[PDB]
Amino acid sequence: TSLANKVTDMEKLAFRGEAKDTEQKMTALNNLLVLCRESESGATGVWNQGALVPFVLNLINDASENEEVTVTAIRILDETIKNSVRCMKFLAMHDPDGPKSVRFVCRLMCKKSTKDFVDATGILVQRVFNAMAKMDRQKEMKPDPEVAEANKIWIIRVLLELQEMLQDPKVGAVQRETCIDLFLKNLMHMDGGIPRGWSWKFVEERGLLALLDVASQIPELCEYPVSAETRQHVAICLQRLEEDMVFDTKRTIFKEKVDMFFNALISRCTNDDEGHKYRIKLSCFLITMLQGPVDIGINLITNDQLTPIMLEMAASQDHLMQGIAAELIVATVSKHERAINMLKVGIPVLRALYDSEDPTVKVRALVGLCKIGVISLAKTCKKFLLETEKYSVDIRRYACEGLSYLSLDADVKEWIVDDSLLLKALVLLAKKAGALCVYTLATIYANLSNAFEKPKVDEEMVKLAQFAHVPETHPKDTEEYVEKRVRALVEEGAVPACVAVSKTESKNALELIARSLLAFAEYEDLRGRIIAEGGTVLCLRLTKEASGEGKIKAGHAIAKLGAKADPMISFPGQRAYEVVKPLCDLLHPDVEGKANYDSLLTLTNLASVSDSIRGRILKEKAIPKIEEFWFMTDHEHLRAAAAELLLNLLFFEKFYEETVAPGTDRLKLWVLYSAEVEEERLSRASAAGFAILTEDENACARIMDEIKSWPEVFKDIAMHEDAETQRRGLMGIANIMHSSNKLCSEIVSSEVFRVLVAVTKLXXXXXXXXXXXXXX
Repeated sequence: TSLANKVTDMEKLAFRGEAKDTEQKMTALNNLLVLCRESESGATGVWNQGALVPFVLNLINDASENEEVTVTAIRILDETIKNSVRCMKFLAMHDPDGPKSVRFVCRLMCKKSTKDFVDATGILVQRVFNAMAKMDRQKEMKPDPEVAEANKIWIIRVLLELQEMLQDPKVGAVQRETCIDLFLKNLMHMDGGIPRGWSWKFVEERGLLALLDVASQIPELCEYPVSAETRQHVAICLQRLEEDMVFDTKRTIFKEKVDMFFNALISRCTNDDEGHKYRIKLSCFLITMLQGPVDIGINLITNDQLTPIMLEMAASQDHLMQGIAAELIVATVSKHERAINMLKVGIPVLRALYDSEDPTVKVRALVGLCKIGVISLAKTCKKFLLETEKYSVDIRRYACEGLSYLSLDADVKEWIVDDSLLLKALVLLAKKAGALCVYTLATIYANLSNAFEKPKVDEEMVKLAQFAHVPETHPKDTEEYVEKRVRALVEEGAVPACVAVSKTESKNALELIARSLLAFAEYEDLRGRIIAEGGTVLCLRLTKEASGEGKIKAGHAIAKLGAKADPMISFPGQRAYEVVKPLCDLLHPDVEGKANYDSLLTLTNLASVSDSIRGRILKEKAIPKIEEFWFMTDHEHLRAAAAELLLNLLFFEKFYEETVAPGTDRLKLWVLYSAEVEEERLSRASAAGFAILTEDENACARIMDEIKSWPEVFKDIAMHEDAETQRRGLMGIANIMHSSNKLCSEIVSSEVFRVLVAVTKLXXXXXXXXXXXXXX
């Protein structure tokens, strides 16, 4: 009950009214947040047989309450409901009836409208999917199809609630975006979500049609709160659904639903004033197509009825319809040349739309010209981006899109870096617009470190063509120029712009960020600074929630950050514990990036702090991964780092005894690696670990009987070239004869006895041998 008394103290100071100051209540909250996050017993005591949730719910219903206080209560509650027992008890505890308690939890995001509150409520619904299917996107934990169908009736209640909230006009835009992010993360089994057939039921049901209505929206024309940030949340989850319809029976069915939606819209494309807005919703739809499931929409681009309606709304006198046509046709330009089958005619059209002076039309007319790139267009975007107070963030998003399309040229990149106040504009963009511009800003960082071509898989064949005068390499992609670009970007703060746009799910763009971060951590002087701005929080979240292709680079960037770092400053606690899972999955010897040595140096720094660090590594089946690098003969950086890792990992009690255990043949290599003693890197480890292993008597007996031809090894480490390897080894031999006298009896009768007595007459092993002599 000392637990039960220490939750009573923090209980009165949070809920039962013991506070004459806000920050001391914040102190009790931050104490409980640490307290529940440290043990499961914290989540037991704070639960208090369910006494927690009503205190919190009467806290949320304050209009006078600070933001960070309430969000702190949620940061406790979602940690509380990580138990599957407690969360399922929580789910229906808000109504004797089932589905109204379901809707009461789903409408918890509509209490307030700050971005932080809505992102933490989406963590609350996330932990529910983690309670039902027993799945985890954070720990790559697959669901159990046993327990999914065991409580299917709860799930259908939830899906109805969500597809109710998607067309519920009483719900604001930032919350509706967060619902869509829950469909992206937790639904798809291709993304490790709800299993097969579930998404087939959703398509067979009317929820897909709700999403198609949502893609046909804008903040300017809506029936319900939509922001411009919403569409990029829609288009990804639509492409992820296309990634989840694995059978061509179902892709047949998917094309069959969406054509009914489309042809109903074109049945409603009339010239009437009612009929204009269906043309505008078609324009909002097709751009949402091209941003995501590019594949289906081009099959609808070949429909030839489209482009005269594009001309009608361009000749219309409403400027909203013309600005939306500009951003339509600029999304039409693809990497498929049959888009030009529609696009070959509209080339001068936007060339005319720049001539109009409406700026909302103008910046959308500026992009695309940026796509087909000529340095004067960069001079023009220069004009829009530097103007901050006058222009809105909705306009200044499009200039970033135009400049990312301009950043394909190598020579314009240098003109970009020569500006500093541009970057001042970039940080004041990302920290004011938040996560609004992620595809494009990451597209720029990829172009700056040349991270698109960072898959240099084709350069191996290009130099095979050079094995046979004609081509043109370009000098602005030389390693020194990129070192200039990158040191300029780190000097003017790319990292806080990265974490402010990190609140999305865009694996296209989150790939582009990981690729840029990997080139950023190439140099050691700035990576401590990158860590100083929270880059570790960023990279770990990246390797948890990016594209699977980007996770290799994400963990590799994590590996470069912590190579020779002090891990206590660079990784506090919970941040350190989750480090093990990503990089142990990167150790594939058949891959062999220059990541493996970075991996092992990181882990060896990690293994020196605490037992909970090094214990969680063995659970990850790291040991068979480390042994194969430790079996290698050719490499030098790898095997000694695996040895120094395995040097530090013998502090763990159980691993110390797994090596002494009779099933393994590892103690052979701990001494034979002191014998092939051409180098000092591996010999120093295999003699220090030997000095640790031989303090145990049963470990000494397994040396002699299990090693044929052993005194040859000991005479080699006695008549020894290096001095440090030899002196560590001799104390690990000194404790042998201290242990058992029958083994020491097999030492005087052996060959090595004469060189042992030879060395004592010359440093530290001298009195070790003298101690050995006392046995007789």
